[PDB]
Amino acid sequence: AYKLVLIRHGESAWNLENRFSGWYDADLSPAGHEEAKRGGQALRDAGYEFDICFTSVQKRAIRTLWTVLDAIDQMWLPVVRTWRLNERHYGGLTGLNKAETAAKHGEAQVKIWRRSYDVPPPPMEPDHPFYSNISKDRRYADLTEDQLPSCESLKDTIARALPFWNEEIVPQIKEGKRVLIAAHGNSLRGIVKHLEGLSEEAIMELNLPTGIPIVYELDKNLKPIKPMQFLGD
Amino acid sequence: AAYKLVLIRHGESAWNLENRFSGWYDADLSPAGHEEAKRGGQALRDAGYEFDICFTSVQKRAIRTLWTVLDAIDQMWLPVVRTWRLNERHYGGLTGLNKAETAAKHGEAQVKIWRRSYDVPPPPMEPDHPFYSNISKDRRYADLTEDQLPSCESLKDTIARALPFWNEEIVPQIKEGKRVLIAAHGNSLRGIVKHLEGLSEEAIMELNLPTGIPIVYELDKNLKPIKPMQFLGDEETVRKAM
Ligand SMILES: O=C(O)c1ccc(-c2ccc(Cl)cc2O)cc1NS(=O)(=O)c1ccc(-c2ccccc2)cc1
Ligand SMILES: [Cl-]
Repeated sequence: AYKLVLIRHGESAWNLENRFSGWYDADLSPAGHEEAKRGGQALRDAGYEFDICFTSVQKRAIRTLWTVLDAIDQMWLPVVRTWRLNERHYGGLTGLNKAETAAKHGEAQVKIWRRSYDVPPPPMEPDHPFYSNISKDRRYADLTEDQLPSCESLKDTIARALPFWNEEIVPQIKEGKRVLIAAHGNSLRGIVKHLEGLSEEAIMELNLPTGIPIVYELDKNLKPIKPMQFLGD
Repeated sequence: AAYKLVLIRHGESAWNLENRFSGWYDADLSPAGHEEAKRGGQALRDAGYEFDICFTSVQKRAIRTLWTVLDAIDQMWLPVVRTWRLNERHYGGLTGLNKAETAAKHGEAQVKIWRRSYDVPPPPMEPDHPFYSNISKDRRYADLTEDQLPSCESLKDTIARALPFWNEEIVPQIKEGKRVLIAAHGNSLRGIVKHLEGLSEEAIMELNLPTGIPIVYELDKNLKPIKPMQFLGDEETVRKAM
């Protein structure tokens, strides 16, 4: 009866979670920090122990993990970071609020992007103010040309998260290590879709809560034995 | 030089405020020790330092110092490796005692022996010690062999178990070109410095690394220092550390 815990980070600075924060390395707001604090509170109240932690290379998820480890007195745990758990790359939309997105591209196209599993936003181009900030960031210097996205469909995001799940996380779960994953809405979507065998439409309707420990109980073949559970009140 | 290595010793802990022996007890930083780490991280940020991998102990006063530095230099994304081999010296039965309790129980002559000696350990931490289960039964040491888990350590013991991690895990990374940052403790960092500089027992026992201060080594391809250690900081802070 393996136990797996996911946590999605909370609010980022400057309202960037409502501005397609994407691969821009926005920090948590103080409220998002408090969210992570309460999630860690909940994990420690329930007496949870972990053996290894996985997170992205984005500081809002890393800081969520740090806050949780602090609260549960497990800062000594091994931590593994990977770009494959990063948030979806929103291309040229990154940093724009909803009104600006609709102004620039029109409501028809925005609705198409919102409802599509496999259509990416426009690429982030050199005139985008985040272009060099993300694409030339040292943390991605080992990625090959086709690994570093200029934009991602949801299909793309899940396609680059799942090799990490299969290759690095699954072997740990199968050895009995109690895994904690602190990551982002869409990378965690990829994991949940793989675990529950959800359809494209279903995963696109799934909106995981933030700051809340999400608990899975898996059988020998890593199939959930019951619906995902939340920790708290 | 071919390579650059940076060390940082954590600052004041909650038990330092109580003048208690921590050793392997997992005391957190005091607010002032946290502020020390922030200033060291700021010094690394001002100097434009970049790292590729970080090593630390399994003790939160060192881990939190690393976290604080990584935050300051905006390199929170770096790989981090934790190891018990970088832990503070294990003070055995003295763990949890303060200065007065130690002097009262053991006397001046014995305490001077322990202070001055390279290879005489303090008394062992026995099963009835108040922190025995808290430390020796902590699941973070579950994979240590029976001989690896200390009941007490002389400085020679501490250095003897830190240096295998240096040789087997850190040296290969440096020679692979990785820019290493080590955030650890006075006595485990003493082990590294003694090896790097070929210092005597006498010399390493007289070395007190400053806390919260980035310590910079410029190393040739054989990991031999090309010059004495450098301290990073403003004129004032670097002068206090001489
Ligand atoms: O100064 C400290 O309190 C001290 C505290 C801890 C240690 C110490 C202990 C164990 C280890 Cl493994 C490492 C250490 O560094 C050394 C100290 N300094 S001392 O020069 O040796 C000294 C120790 C006792 C006394 C004394 C005793 C009884 C009645 C009156 C006076 C006077 C001087
Ligand atoms: Cl970490």
